[PDB]
Amino acid sequence: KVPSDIEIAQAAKMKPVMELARGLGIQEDEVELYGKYKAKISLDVYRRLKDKPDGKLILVTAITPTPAGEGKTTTSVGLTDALARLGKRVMVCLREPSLGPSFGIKGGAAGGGYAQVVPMEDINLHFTGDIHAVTYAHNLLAAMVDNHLQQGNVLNIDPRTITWRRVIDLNDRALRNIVIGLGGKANGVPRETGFDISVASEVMACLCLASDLMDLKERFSRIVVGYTYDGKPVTAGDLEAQGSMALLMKDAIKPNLVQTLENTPAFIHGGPFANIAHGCNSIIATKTALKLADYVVTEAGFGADLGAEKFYDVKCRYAGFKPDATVIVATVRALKMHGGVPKSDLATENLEALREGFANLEKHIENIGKFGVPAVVAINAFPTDTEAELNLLYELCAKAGAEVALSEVWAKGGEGGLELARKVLQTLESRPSNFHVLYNLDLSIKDKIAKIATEIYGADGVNYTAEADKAIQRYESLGYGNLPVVMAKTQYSFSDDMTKLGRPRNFTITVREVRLSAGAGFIVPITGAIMTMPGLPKRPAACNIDIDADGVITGLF
Amino acid sequence: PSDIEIAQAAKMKPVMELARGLGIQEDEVELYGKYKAKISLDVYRRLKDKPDGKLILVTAITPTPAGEGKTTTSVGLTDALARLGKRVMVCLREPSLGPSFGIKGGAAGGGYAQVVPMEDINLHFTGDIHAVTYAHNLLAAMVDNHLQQGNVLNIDPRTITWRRVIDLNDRALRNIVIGLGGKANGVPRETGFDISVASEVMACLCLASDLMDLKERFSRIVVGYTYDGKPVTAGDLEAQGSMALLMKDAIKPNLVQTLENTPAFIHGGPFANIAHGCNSIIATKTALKLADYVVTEAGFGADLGAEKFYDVKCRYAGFKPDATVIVATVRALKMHGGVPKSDLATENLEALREGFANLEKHIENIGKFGVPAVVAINAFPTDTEAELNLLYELCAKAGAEVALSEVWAKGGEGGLELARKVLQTLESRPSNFHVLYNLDLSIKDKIAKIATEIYGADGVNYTAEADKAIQRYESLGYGNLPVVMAKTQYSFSDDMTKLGRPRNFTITVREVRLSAGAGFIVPITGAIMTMPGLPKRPAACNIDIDADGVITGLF
Repeated sequence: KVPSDIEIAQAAKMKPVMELARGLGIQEDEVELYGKYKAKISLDVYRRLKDKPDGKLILVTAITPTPAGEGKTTTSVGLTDALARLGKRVMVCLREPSLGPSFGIKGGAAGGGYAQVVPMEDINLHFTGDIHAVTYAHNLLAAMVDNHLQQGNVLNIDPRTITWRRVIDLNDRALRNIVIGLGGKANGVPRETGFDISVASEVMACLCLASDLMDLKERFSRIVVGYTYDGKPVTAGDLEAQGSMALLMKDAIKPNLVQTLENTPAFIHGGPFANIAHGCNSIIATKTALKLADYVVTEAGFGADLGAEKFYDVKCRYAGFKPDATVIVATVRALKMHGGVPKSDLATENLEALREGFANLEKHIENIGKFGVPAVVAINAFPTDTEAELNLLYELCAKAGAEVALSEVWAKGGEGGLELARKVLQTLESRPSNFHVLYNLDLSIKDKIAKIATEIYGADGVNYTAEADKAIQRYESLGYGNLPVVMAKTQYSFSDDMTKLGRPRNFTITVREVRLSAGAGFIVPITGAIMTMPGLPKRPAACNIDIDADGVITGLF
Repeated sequence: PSDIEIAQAAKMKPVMELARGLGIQEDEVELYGKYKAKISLDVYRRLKDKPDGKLILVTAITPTPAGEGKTTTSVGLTDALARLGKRVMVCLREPSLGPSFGIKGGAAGGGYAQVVPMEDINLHFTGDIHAVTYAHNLLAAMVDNHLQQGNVLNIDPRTITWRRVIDLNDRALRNIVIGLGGKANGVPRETGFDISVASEVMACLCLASDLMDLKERFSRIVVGYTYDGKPVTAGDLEAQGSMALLMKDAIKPNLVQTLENTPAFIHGGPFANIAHGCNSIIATKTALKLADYVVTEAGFGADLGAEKFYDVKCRYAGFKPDATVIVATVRALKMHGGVPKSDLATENLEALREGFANLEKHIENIGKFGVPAVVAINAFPTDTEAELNLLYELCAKAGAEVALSEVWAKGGEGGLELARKVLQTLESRPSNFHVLYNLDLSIKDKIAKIATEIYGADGVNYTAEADKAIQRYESLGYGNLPVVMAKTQYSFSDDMTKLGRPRNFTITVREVRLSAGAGFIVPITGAIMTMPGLPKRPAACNIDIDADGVITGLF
């Protein structure tokens, strides 16, 4: 039956977004069209609706990711569509993908099968230009740092201490480690630096956490770019770059209105990393959506150990949100992997490995409970699952105190989400959340790291390299010790060992390096090497991509 | 009032209205807000055989520190023709984002002769330069990946000519070493960045007839050589499909308007030394179907811009220009006379007489292409009636039509006199347009012929490396292409100190490069700056935007 994803998206019948906007009560003068199927919405909408009550907030997350796949964004869109079919006034908020993966391995739908947000091609490529804005704001700041050095280095920056790198939204490993400023005294100051992928930009994290354009500007001014020869921090504010950065971002600060295949309205805005940042879409989008709709579905990157924790402990903390429910997406195949089944043997029924791997899901369920939010499990249907596997999984979920629903939104769209949506609505009606963040900001950096590691990951404790120790001590000294902590860890395990699937016990986390994102406003302890600039593969999708005289595009998906 | 203030007070029409009034259908228009739109290439496809309207090129005398107000005149001439009831469009280039944060940030034109919205034009506009940046940098990333993945094509990394780009003025990126850190992180090599508007991809955009032609052009880009000296192309790396996809939208021209609501296209914006300096063929050829009269321009003085416009752009498109306006000021011709910038407030008839020899050569030059010239003296409230008159006369004695243009001060009415000579020149002076040279000449013959016929040089000299470079390009089958001289713009000669109409001199070619995708050879007479730097006190430092959205420091 089910066609390909880009085939689905082509056949979609989209409504002009201006109709969707007026439907939400957005005014014609608050809408800036980019063609008829995308628009940017003014932050005036939030402002004039500021005192209206917020709708219900539903976070979508998942179990620990595996080679088998779990179907998270599909579930988000699918849930949204199901709620809409049930007559609810609902929006979904999602992240904008990086352009780079399209030319490497991907791209793919924002969702999958009959649960997508569209127009798909635009979303994956330039979209409404937000990532270009991020790239240029970021690179303007770098240009200004370098120029400052060139013009006599009045601030007395030690160039060898500059932490502000450059960015580009392509997978280019050759830009990871470079030396710039060569050619003699007319051409700058020789120095060691490199590029990260644009979506890894602190500027991106800033956008996603800012309340408005003036807040974004303030955050920009606090960005630490390096140190003086005496060891004092130097900021973007010190270089007077924040006004120009803000200006470059004056349209990017607006969320982008688009829609599902079933024409349910959707915002796509921002898209940070989920290891060195918090892996959520913008506060601006979510807060606007909550005034416009009675129900808002959003998601966070990686498993619930990373994305959900940071959704709660960073985004919600800054925004004042109080999530009402949380859906945890899981699959039979993924859980079997967590119970030791290799990828090649996942179709074979194995109730014992499913029982064992469920320990992964159980721990995520427990963890969501620690923030005082009620949890509902969404089981992404797959053709090879047996009834016996599914029934065991349902019984294990009920034993764990969680509602569970089979989701077939991939194949059946919103119709496939009705059971999940109803379980969510029953949860919202009978188990009000009692949301609270996991940790108080006035704890020490180590105390905060240990709360997260021991309570969420199940680690025994946390070890530190000498370099991590010195970094922590300096940041505490410079006055950055009361910030949130953003753990950069493998997503593939509760531990910092990617080979420890399931629910590992008797392990310790090792923090090797600690970095500062002073603009986004958090500390970033790092457990293993983090790939801030992925590379292209032997055979990049770019080689197979074409477009013909009729504008038909092959090789993209 | 300031240019931005004028710009703020413009009563802009919704661009859709302008589009339907041009006979563009709704489904052929892609809005970016109310006041910008992209126009589909199906407007040209379906009007393929509707007749072309008249083509007017606006060029200028040799640039100087005095400024000559070429764009201002192009826009003003367009508003004039609109006032005289004609169906007219102006086509212009898109400016780089970089200058906004360095020195500049200017109007598209000046005073009461602008295209708007000025602010969006100067920044991200409709994103075409980001598409350029990414198409270019993808190819580079693909080159580098190819090396890392076993170097199947056997590229010598040290010969790679394909640099990267970014649209900011950043001198620290001119010369860099990439690919550091080990086995896992690429292959160490020397390279650098250029400003995005300098990219060959930008030159390709502006010379492509349609997206499939743009693709084919991409495939022919030369990115480096094998260890055996064999050229390696973007076609060899299977990049052209991805590059074309990235440019899917940027291939469409952008409909905006003048202050008086005359329709304008802005599309493309290449360099005028290492490239031809015109807006896209796509915009001009579309406008030509939508309007009876199309006004457009080319970068730098008539010796670079106009020549390249005739010998590159019209050649590839098969346009036959009907008239060319040479813009000139009194302040400028004075400097060609020898008057230092500081004394231009004085009158000086003898120096304006001596400086005229610049304008006189340009006029002669236009006539070698079979195009009827028309002079516009751009009127500056410093100019004395005796000065203007001396100029009026001199044009008339040199044999050319000329008008005074007060479009900066008065808008479209400022340009009615000019626009009457233009129309009078079109009604009753039919051009006999022809390119300056045949593509079948050697490379040296074609350069010689530009150098002697257009710059008035005694001849041309070559360095050994330029000789070597030429011999090889000819050996590799590239000797039948148009030449695009990369030279200083501030003299017909290659020495920038020589203003006026210098005699008894030679052009030295120091280096020669290749743009196989854009379709041309680029002889170079001295260092060309392809990545400008920020100044001691950048505009960025004083730019700000407040809670109400009011922007300061930008213009």
